[PDB]
Amino acid sequence: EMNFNKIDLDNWKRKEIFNHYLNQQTTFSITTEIDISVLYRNIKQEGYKFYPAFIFLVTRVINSNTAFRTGYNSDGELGYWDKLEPLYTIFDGVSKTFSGIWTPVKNDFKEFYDLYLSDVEKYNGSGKLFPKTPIPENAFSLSIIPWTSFTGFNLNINNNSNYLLPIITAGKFINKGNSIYLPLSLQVHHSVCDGYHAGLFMNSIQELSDRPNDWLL
Amino acid sequence: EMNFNKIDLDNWKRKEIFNHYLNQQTTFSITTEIDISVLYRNIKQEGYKFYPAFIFLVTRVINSNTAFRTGYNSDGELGYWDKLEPLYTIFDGVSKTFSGIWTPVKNDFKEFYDLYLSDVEKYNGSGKLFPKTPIPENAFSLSIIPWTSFTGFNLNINNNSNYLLPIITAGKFINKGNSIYLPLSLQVHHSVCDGYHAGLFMNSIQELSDRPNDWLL
Amino acid sequence: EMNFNKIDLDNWKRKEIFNHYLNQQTTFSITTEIDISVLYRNIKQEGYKFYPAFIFLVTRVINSNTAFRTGYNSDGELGYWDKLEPLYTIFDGVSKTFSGIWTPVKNDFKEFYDLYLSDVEKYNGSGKLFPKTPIPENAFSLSIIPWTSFTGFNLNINNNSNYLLPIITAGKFINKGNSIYLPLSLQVHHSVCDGYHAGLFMNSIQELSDRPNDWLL
Ligand SMILES: [Co+2]
Repeated sequence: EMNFNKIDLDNWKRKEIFNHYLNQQTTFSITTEIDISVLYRNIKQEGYKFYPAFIFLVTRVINSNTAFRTGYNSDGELGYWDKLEPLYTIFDGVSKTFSGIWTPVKNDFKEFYDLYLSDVEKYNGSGKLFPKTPIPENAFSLSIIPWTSFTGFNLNINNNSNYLLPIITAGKFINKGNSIYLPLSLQVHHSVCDGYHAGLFMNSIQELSDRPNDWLL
Repeated sequence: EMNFNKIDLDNWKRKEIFNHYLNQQTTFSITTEIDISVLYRNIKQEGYKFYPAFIFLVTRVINSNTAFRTGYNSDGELGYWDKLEPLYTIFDGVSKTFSGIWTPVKNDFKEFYDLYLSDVEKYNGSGKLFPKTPIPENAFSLSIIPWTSFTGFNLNINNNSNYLLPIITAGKFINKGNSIYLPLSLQVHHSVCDGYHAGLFMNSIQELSDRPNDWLL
Repeated sequence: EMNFNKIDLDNWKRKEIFNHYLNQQTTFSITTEIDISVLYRNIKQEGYKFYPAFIFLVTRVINSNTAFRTGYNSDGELGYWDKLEPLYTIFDGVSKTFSGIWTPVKNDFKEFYDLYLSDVEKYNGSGKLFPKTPIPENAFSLSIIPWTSFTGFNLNINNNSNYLLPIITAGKFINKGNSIYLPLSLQVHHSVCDGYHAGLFMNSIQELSDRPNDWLL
């Protein structure tokens, strides 16, 4: 069970802004395009499938800043987890449905990649939305829409809750000559993520994509 | 009165996902740009006005998959209609206001075009938001914003309801040399439309735009 | 205290549409890219900082149409103010936090610029979200996200209120050769702003950006 660090709200420099946007129930989506040219050429050179490389990359960025890992646990306690695991989309080409499964990211990419591969074989095609349960509490949602690109994406979730963890959505590649771009939307809760943290997320994605030798190979 | 096919929720493969996103009240907007170069050149060659051609095109895509036609009727019953009619924007240049009217799409484009033309003459300039009533229940909203282009568009409708039908918004053309692009935002309810269906919508719009000889002429 | 013009709802041509979207609680965000090449070259030639020039520009557009200045005052009365003041983001590079402060725009740019400069010196680095209080009621929010560009941005504010004033968010410049583009998202309430008014806003921003000699110099 992942370590959960309970937050002392009265002794948090964010107390005012946290409570402000909690009462306003304020999240924002920010959509851009990541240049994945270097990343894609490297995964192709290695014969790695792109999706798990991208899942691993996103998870690394999530685990680089506690603002991306702050939420309420199942007992309603505010805190942040040491690391999150990705809850990511998989597709059943037959039944024409998708599922969400999770795979731990403990260390290096190859270790994750092998577990991703076996998890997809085990849990795809089940007819269940969540065939791999229980889902760990320290999880973030990573969705992909491989059938169309986009320049804007927003989720309207009017569910009476203040869910504080980041929500990530990626789209179909856009090719411009020798460049390959990945539509990417980040949706975060302003109680824990400011514009600054959104910029940190996208810039970190881009910087890691351009340095695959540092974490992939 | 359009035929409404009542859905047997207990015998629907989507039951789990439908109820999941109904409870979460989850919709999403996805914005992209359609290449309308071929479509526009063809409507210009024929001397057809672009807007009704586009209304007809969108309606054809809506009527190509039941996931785009699923909702609650006025008695609160879940089902899907055999076909939807467009409820589309018209503008009064004088009073500087807009209205929403609907025109049935029964068969071929020319038949629709003539009814569109007479409906616009009859119902524009009324000072009423909805001058043509009653509006049929089997209708979807198609809005246009011809004064500015956009790369993202989202409606925040916090209205206590689970409205399940697609919502479409188009923007001002973007010219890039010999290419013409149409900003297009699709906003759908995840209980009935997944990322897959959103991709199906945008790819169908693009494919039909590039083959106007197949449905327009 | 800014003059507030109370609206006679029963004698407003917008009564129907206003009440319609108030009950639906409908706002929309529309994101585009402004070509700021001319504006940026001019502020650079003068040695003016870009941000206050942009704040002044946005405020001029806000103060050009009453649809951008309509809201409820603190006594719950519907009306529109003669002018709004910007409530804009400032950043503390140390503590790594932001604040919102407001500076009146009474006349010419230089007058505003000098007050902006002194307000930033006085009120930055305070540790308070709103260090300059009371905030005037005739204020609109202008946020900047200078760390990343974007092509879509939406705020999901599920706060039980019908806040009717415009919300503006700008992103990091995008350079394309000799052109400089500014990501810009406008989020408005459909009770008081239609697609038309959104187009008026973006087109006015663009037109003023391209004619800085008219308001800046
Ligand atoms: Co929303």
